Amino acid sequence: HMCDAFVGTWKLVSSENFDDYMKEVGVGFATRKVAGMAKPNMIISVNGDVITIKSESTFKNTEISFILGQEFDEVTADDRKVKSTITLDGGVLVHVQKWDGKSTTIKRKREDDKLVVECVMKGVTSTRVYERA
Ligand SMILES: O=C(O)Cc1ccc2c(c1)CCCCCC2
Repeated sequence: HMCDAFVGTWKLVSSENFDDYMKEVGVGFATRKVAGMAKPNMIISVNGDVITIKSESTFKNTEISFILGQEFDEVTADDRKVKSTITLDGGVLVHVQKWDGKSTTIKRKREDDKLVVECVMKGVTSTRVYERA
């Protein structure tokens, strides 16, 4: 009953500061423009200890499956090859990506009827709000 309140299909409804987050990560101009337009669906499911998070997008589709606390390889939608670890911290899913000596953290939390996604790179934060689809 790990992650029950996250499971489902979610649609992006608002975004703030995402272009600046992407810049800070190192995403190039054209990818930022096309990625920033997308209104993805995020599909979260659990089977035993394995959590799957899919992003269904007009930009890129992505899918990751993982066990909490257990590092995995991820190719991000902007084509970074990263080493990722996702944990639960006080009911928040904390996703850390490491690559080329850099690190970024994406937090997913349930707040009211929303799934709030906070993306942090150094001093830059972006907040993205998803609603049930
Ligand atoms: O899933 C989200 O809403 C947030 C989120 C965080 C990071 C990234 C994406 C999306 C995909 C687009 C490319 C930018 C870098 C990777």
